Amino acid sequence: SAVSIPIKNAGFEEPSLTVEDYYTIDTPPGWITYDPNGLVPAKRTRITSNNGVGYTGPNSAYYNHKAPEGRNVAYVYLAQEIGSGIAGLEQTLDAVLKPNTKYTLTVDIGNSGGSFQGFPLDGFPGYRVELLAGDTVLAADQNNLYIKEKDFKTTTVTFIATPESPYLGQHLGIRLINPLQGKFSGVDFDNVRLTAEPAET
Amino acid sequence: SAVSIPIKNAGFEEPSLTVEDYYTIDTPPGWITYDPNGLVPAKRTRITSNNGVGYTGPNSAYYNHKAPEGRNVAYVYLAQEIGSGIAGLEQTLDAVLKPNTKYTLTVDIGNSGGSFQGFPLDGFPGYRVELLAGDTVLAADQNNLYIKEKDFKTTTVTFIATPESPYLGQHLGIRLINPLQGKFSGVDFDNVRLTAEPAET
Ligand SMILES: CCCCCCCCO[C@@H]1O[C@H](CO)[C@@H](O)[C@H](O)[C@H]1O
Ligand SMILES: [Ca+2]
Ligand SMILES: [Ca+2]
Ligand SMILES: [Ca+2]
Ligand SMILES: [Ca+2]
Repeated sequence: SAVSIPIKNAGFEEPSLTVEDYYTIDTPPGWITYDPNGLVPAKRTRITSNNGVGYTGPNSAYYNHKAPEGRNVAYVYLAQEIGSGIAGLEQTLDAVLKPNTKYTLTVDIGNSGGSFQGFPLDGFPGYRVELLAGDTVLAADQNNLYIKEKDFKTTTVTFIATPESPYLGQHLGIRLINPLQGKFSGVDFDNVRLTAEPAET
Repeated sequence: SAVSIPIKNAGFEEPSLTVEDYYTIDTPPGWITYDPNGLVPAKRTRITSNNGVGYTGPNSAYYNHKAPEGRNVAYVYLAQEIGSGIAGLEQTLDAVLKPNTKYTLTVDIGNSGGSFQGFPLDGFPGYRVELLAGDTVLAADQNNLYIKEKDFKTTTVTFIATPESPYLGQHLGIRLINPLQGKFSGVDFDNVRLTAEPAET
């Protein structure tokens, strides 16, 4: 039986937002900004490279339906040209890597779309989801899922750790990445879940 | 209406090998060595990092069954310590990325087991399969599949190119990668397949 591994602010429901105050431009609570190529400036604005939380309700400009989970989704927007680097959000968990364990990391990916006040969100930068142990990427999915404009779709990253793994006992981690492989170059995430179950191995 | 895209030496059937002349330490013909971190030496021996083709019959030392396809499989072996880098095999194809098209890249990943003169092949470095256009990785799977010792399993990488794609007209490519995340640090590949079919959106 698959056991849920606790994640901080896993559905980006913090902070609480309203139809009136419907976004932040700050790293979601419980998450760290991942910016290996320095695309996110020290001084952010809503038009600079940024990440944050967006109230995604039933009358969202950007989606046909409300948030897959709760009220809010996370977003990662990059202003730089295609191919300039990758950036996103990451979180180190308290849980550690166990042998003969199958890990299932599920995340909803959002392709924000439509036109709002005459501006198009048509196009998509792609996505990458990574499961880590320590600072090793154990498993990853980059763009295997196609997401239509104004839709959210669920991707799944799986990994089995064997008794011979070099990473046993190292802290699990998660990264949610915008790889900047298209414009418009915003991608959203919601409802991060991670389970562990016994595996034959 | 799924169209097969030609790949050179896609099953690593070249060169032809015999029971007694059963491996190479040279790059499989039609493929190129992918060595971004310089792990493969200019002059290779059996104990250096290397790659090549191996005959894999129905009574192999390393596998429960014969090669997934034909007589041969490719291998990528890295001698350096876990975490030193990645290497493998890559091929640029004649075909180019086209819009409104779903690409499906299928390849068999092998976890060689058994032993070589009391050198156990127990353990596995992981794998990563990448679909490219030009120099960009469009889509990738790293370690989503678990492969038991002495088995092969099929993985797939899927990508849809939209009309907004920045990579249309660029040549497709394939990379089969040993990410050196474990020892024994050899991983095998066979039966590389790429199809293209109309997609909506
Ligand atoms: C003129 C272009 C400036 C950048 C556009 C606004 C960037 C804000 O970011 C957008 O916000 C939404 C949540 O608020 C998310 O759903 C979108 O994916 C995200 O990219
Ligand atoms: Ca949510
Ligand atoms: Ca979009
Ligand atoms: Ca073969
Ligand atoms: Ca092995």
